[PDB]
Amino acid sequence: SDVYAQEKQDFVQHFSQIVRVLTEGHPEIGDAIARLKEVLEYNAIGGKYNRGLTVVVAFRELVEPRKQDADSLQRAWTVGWCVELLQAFFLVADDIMDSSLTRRGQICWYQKPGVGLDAINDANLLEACIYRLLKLYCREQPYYLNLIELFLQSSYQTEIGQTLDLLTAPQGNVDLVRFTEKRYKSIVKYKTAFYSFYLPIAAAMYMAGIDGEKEHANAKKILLEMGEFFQIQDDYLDLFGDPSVTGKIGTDIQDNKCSWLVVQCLQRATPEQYQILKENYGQKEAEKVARVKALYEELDLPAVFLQYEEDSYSHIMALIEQYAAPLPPAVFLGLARKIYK
Amino acid sequence: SDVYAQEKQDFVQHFSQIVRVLTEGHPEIGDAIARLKEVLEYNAIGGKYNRGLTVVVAFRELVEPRKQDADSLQRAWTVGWCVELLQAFFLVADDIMDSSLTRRGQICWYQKPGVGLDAINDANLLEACIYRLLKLYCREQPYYLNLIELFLQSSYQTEIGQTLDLLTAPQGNVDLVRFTEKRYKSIVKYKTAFYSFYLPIAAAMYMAGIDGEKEHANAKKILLEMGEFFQIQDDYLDLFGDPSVTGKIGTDIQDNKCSWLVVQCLQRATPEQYQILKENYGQKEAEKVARVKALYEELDLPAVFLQYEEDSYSHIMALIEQYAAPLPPAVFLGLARKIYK
Ligand SMILES: Cc1ccc(-c2cc3c(N[C@@H](Cc4cccc(F)c4)P(=O)(O)O)ncnc3s2)cc1Cl
Ligand SMILES: Cc1ccc(-c2cc3c(N[C@@H](Cc4cccc(F)c4)P(=O)(O)O)ncnc3s2)cc1Cl
Ligand SMILES: [Cl-]
Ligand SMILES: [Cl-]
Ligand SMILES: [Cl-]
Ligand SMILES: [Cl-]
Repeated sequence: SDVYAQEKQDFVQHFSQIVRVLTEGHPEIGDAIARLKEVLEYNAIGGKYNRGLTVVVAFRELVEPRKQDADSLQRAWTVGWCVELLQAFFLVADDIMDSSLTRRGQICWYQKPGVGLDAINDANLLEACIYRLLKLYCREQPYYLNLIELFLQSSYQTEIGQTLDLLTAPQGNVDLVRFTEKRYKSIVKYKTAFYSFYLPIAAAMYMAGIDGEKEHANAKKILLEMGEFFQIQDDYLDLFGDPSVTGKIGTDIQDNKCSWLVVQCLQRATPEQYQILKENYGQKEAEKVARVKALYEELDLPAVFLQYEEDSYSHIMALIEQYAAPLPPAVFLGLARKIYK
Repeated sequence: SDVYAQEKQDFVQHFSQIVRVLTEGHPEIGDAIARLKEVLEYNAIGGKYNRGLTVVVAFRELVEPRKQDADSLQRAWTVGWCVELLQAFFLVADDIMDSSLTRRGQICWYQKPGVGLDAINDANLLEACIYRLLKLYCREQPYYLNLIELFLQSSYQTEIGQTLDLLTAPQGNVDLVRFTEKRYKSIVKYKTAFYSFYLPIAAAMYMAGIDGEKEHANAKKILLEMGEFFQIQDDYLDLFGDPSVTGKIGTDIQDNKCSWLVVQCLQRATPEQYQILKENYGQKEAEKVARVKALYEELDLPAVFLQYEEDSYSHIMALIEQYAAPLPPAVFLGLARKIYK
């Protein structure tokens, strides 16, 4: 808690250097490069950097300390920042698609005067910056191609999950029949879990010389399952999370989201309850949102969640027991600690 | 003309197989994959396939015929289609950013009922498909990493050029002071020339085992210069091209575009003419567009263009003379033939 959040400070320090090298004898693109700088400064800074940091922490846990020279650690910081750029790319584009107003407390980049739909290009640049950074810092390393493929695959999985989410939850289309458990698991796995949990550990593994298919598959089984719980808790806190403790106030119900809650509610609802949901879900009427929350409450979804979090915790510890070796279980336990608070 | 347009038929034939392999034991993403199929069918088909085809023609010219087996030609078709996907990605996103209505004769993908801003994700998928295809067909080839880097770099150059264009030509901002020759050359080089002319020949070169830095630099010098002329002629035809001969009718003036014409007009205009341009450029008033065309005409810009096309043709032939070897000059002359019509 005090040692993990020290490591956070150095992470954010490295950002200036990330930006410097991404923004260098080509005079008349200078103006585009200055715009690239604003995009990076506004969109890559101001999160909690959990994904990026995971690359750094894991790399330190997986390498023998007498192969951790200044250049080694530099590359770990940089590939951490690559994960944060991938995420910035997804967020900027996602906020346009959903018509969001704010992000990380502030006006979404695309809503800023003079940006608008130009944010589409800006997001594309954020994505491109990943591969410039990999080239600049890792091109001579034996894991180079492995990291390129990892990021590309992570992008594809995320885009695919996003497609599935958009089909499943059209804004302005009350359709609870799309909102099944199988479909919810599928969205979370592709859209969130691969890039948030598998990507950063996998990156660290490759940087450490652990490139085995089986080892990667073992780590993935643990990490996708943590990803699933992360999102489910995220859906629960959207509506039941003390809002001064989380940051946010939730709009999942308004937004016709395929949330963990609605899925559970629909497995439990009578025909009558189905209709209260059907009349009220995915509307912005405060009163219509009241009566969904109330339905969820009457059905003891908070209790169902707590039961789920307990079960999920034993399942995760079992998976770690079974699939962590020959990585140190600490690699996985550090992540479990941050999400099963 | 009859032999080049035969080779076009086989190109488009291969498309079905492209789509088949991109759309395969993961049941519950099936719906996303069906959406991927529509995106590909609507946006990758219906151009003239000049960029993709250039990969195939060049590959055939650069390889010894007794290393051109069925698998070899398969990979050339596929990397051709990769160039067409990159272009589909850029077009779909560009039409959103510019608020275009039609493309290749039909309603732009994003303007279609139920798509809208979801087209941002769809465009991202088109981009992703490139690297799936490279992996599926080229992962065992020694040029694999070279092609990945080439496409990534081509994407970055294009995005950068797009940034510069957006800064230079804000819709709803009469600013002729941004519209210099240096800035115009710079936009065309990054936004158009690298991916339209350098990318497909470079791809063919790598597939042929020609990976030399110097050879690539030599080919680039010819190909960027052809790219520049292509765009300049494109700007001329927007306004002076018989519209039944081109396909289109032009909206460069309306659109506050940094066209070759406005740049030239501004090097030639008196203070008085500057004001007619300043009052009339980048407005949708038919009469205001009349009076720009008329200014261009009074300044003999059609004559200036024809002089430019002649000069450009000698310059291109000189560059080919000087920089083509040891590639067959036919590689470059085939391209010159298609654009200096
Ligand atoms: C690998 C990894 C990737 C992402 C995270 C994240 C944690 C987190 C986050 N953590 C909160 C707790 C939390 C919020 C939502 C779901 C959850 F499981 C835990 P906090 O400890 O910042 O108050 N809040 C918002 N977004 C994220 S993303 C954590 C990890 Cl270990
Ligand atoms: C490598 C390469 C890449 C792109 C092309 C293109 C030709 C072309 C194109 N060609 C017309 C001619 C033309 C149009 C605009 C500029 C120009 F130089 C030539 P056509 O022969 O289809 O009537 N029209 C619209 N877009 C494109 S893109 C041609 C080549 Cl050789
Ligand atoms: Cl080193
Ligand atoms: Cl997977
Ligand atoms: Cl073979
Ligand atoms: Cl270059």
